[PDB]
Amino acid sequence: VQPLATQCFQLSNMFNPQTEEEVGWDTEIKDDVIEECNKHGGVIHIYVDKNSAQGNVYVKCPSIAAAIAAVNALHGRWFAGKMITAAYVPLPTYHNLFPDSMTATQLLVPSRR
Repeated sequence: VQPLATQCFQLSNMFNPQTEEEVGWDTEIKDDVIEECNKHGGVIHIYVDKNSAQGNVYVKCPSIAAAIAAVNALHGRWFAGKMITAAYVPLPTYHNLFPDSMTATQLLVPSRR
């Protein structure tokens, strides 16, 4: 919505409310946005929630530069019969919700796509 290039964003189409029937299913959806973010500028935090209304996820980078290119790549894709979107978070509120993920000194890596 607004010119707030923050180091964080949320997707809205990565799983469905009736499509989980293994345990461990976050690992792949997590791996996927790890690819995208890595190919741009890396990412130091991921949270795939599972009880979202519009498939929301929560991702955080070391630097707005990574966020810029990552969001720019992510929104406008097609999931399996949906449009991918992302939006940026309000940093001055996000930093209060994740008082710990602020310090995240460790770029994650994938396991398997």
